[PDB]
Amino acid sequence: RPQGLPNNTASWFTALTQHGKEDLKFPRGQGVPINTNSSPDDQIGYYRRATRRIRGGDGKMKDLIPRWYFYYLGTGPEAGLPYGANKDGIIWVATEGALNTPKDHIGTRNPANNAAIVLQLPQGTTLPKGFYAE
Ligand SMILES: [Zn+2]
Ligand SMILES: [Zn+2]
Repeated sequence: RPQGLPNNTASWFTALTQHGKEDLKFPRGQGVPINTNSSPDDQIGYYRRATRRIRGGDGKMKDLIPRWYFYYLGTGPEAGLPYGANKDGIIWVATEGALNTPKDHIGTRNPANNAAIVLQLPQGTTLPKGFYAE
C-alpha cells in the first residue's frame, strides 16, 4: 500500500510562547494573526500547544516551555475539529465576519519551501501577560 509524504504540519506563523504562568486566552473577536493576503471570511482558527514526539537523545525533554501555533479552521493537526470543540491544548479564535468553513485554500506551511511569518496581532489586542510571539 504505497504512501506519499505526510501533509505539511507547520503553522504559517511563528510561535506564541508562554514565558509566564498565565493560561492562554483571548476576548471574543481577538486572537487571529495578521495575514494581509487573506479575506475577512478567512479570519478564524485555533492555537494549538506544540506536542512532543521524538526530539530527545540526552534530554528526553525538549523545551519544557509551552509554545502555541495558529492554524486556520479546517487545517493543521486538528483539521477535523469543528469550531469550538473542547480539547486540552486547543484555543479557538475568530474575527468578526469570519466564515465557518475549512480554509484548505490557505492550508499549512511546508518548512522546506517557506519560512514562517512573524505572528502579529492587531493594535490593542488583549494578550495575557507573559505571552510573546517568536
Ligand atoms: Zn521567547
Ligand atoms: Zn482566502
